Parts: sequence; C-alpha cells; structure tokens
Amino acid sequence: MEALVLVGHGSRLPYSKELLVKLAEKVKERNLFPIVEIGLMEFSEPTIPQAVKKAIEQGAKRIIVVPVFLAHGIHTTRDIPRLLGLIELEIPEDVEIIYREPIGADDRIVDIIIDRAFGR
Amino acid sequence: MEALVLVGHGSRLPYSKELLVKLAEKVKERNLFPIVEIGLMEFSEPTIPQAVKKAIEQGAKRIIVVPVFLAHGIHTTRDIPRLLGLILEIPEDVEIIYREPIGADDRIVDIIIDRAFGR
Ligand SMILES: O=C(O)CCC1=C(CC(=O)O)c2cc3[nH]c(cc4nc(cc5[nH]c(cc1n2)c(CC(=O)O)c5CCC(=O)O)C(CCC(=O)O)=C4CC(=O)O)c(CC(=O)O)c3CCC(=O)O
Repeated sequence: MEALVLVGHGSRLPYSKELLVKLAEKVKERNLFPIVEIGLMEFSEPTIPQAVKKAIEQGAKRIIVVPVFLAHGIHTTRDIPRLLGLIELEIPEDVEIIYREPIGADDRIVDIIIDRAFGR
Repeated sequence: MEALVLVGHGSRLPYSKELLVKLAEKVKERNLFPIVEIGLMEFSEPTIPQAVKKAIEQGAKRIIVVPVFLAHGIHTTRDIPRLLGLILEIPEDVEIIYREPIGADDRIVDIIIDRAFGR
C-alpha cells in the first residue's frame, strides 16, 4: 500500500551502506511499514531507482522517501530529486513519491552528540 | 580545561554550516562544556584547524572532537584525522580526543520515523 525507502549517500567504503542496512532492519523491527527498502545514491547497490522499483513491485502506491542525510545539500536538493524524477526511472501514474526532509538539528542529535563526546 | 569541537562536512550550499551552528548553540544551552566550537572540513569557515586553535587559545588542553557525520568514511577515517594531526596544524602538550560518529543509533530511527510522517 505504502512503502518506506531510506536513502543514503553511499561511499566507496562499506560503512555508509552498513548504516542504512542497520537502520532499515531496526525500522522493520518496529512494525510500522508494509514495505521497507534502502537505496544508495552513489558507489553502491541498491541504487535509489532500484529501491523505488522493488518497492513498487511489492505493491506500494505511495512511496515515502526519507533522505538519511544530516543537512540539505546538492544531493538532497538536486541529485536525489532527479533520480526520483521529481525534477525534469518511470513512476507509474497510480504511484506517488513523497520526498521527506533530512535529519536536521534535531534535539536528539544534540543528545547523541553529547553521548559521543563522552565516548558512549 | 576541556573543549568540545563539533566538526562537520561543509558544503557549497549553506545548510551544512547552519546545521553545525544550530547544534553548537543547543549544546551551549545545556551548560555541559566550558568551550564549544565548530569547524567545517571543506568549503566553509571556521575550518577544523581554526576551531581547534580557538579552543586551545581559550584555555582548553583537552579537546573533544566529535565528527557530526552519520557514518565513517574517507573524511572521518583519513581527511579529518590528518587535519587533527592524528596521522597546517601544530598542537601543544594538549590532547585531542577524536570521538565516534553518530552511527545507527536508535534515536536516528526515531528521527527517521518522524520524518517519514512529515514531523
Ligand atoms: O570521498 C571520496 O573520495 C568518494 C565518496 C564521495 C564523493 C565522490 C568523490 O569525491 O569522488 C563525494 C563527493 C563529494 N561530496 C560532497 C559533499 C557532500 N558530501 C556529503 C557527505 C558525504 N560525502 C561522502 C563521500 C563522497 N562525497 C560521503 C561518504 C564517504 O565518506 O565516503 C558522505 C557521507 C558522510 C556522512 O555520512 O555524514 C555531504 C553531507 C550530507 C549530510 O550533511 O549528511 C555533502 C554536502 C553537500 O551535499 O553539499 C562533495 C562536496 C560538494 O561538492 O559540495 C563532494 C565533492 C568533494 C568530496 O569528496 O568531499
């Protein structure tokens, strides 16, 4: 019905993908979405288009795309909107992509940062 | 005595710096650190060396450097350790403590779920 697609930067190193995979598995452990997939913008598979099509094939008509990025940048403003076809890959007409906001300066980020500062 | 240095990627766009600024401000509001400074790896000021030097001159000898990055990558494993002189910059008898990134923290899941629902 509805799918969650977590999208991340990707890296020539393996850590960025590992992060998205672990995040997806935890979201799945929460039992909130019928369909959960990940896509990596560059260097690594699944790519963002592959994640969106896999989601569509599993039966999703509304696709929630969450940019797992701390801040807006060209990737969240230009490259990814592009891949998703939101700026001038095929999305069927009965399907809508809903592109969400990045993490930003969430109070919980401050909490994490302070934990890290103390080595926890 | 001890300083907190928040380090971020930087971007040709202003949003990456704005993020670090807001985060530093919120940490400052918590009255946890005597010295709090931000530095940006590229494209923007303060640079990482400038943040560390500011901290040192304000009286810090222990500099907690926290990479405000989601995952390790070449920047957290190579570029930043080198700016910190961990592998332009000359420190002192002072210790830099280079901390860990955010990683797949449960609170990241919480934020992601909020974002999924437009919150
Ligand atoms: O670094 C490499 O050599 C390969 C991977 C890589 C490249 C590709 C390459 O350079 O060949 C890539 C490219 C860059 N990404 C760049 C920027 C961004 N990378 C960003 C992030 C990353 N670039 C990370 C990695 C990459 N960024 C990687 C992964 C890695 O370390 O390999 C990350 C993710 C870091 C994280 O998880 O926070 C971010 C931040 C996203 C956020 O705020 O969450 C930005 C900010 C923006 O989009 O303007 C930019 C800067 C720019 O032109 O604006 C560029 C060109 C300069 C650079 O290598 O740093």
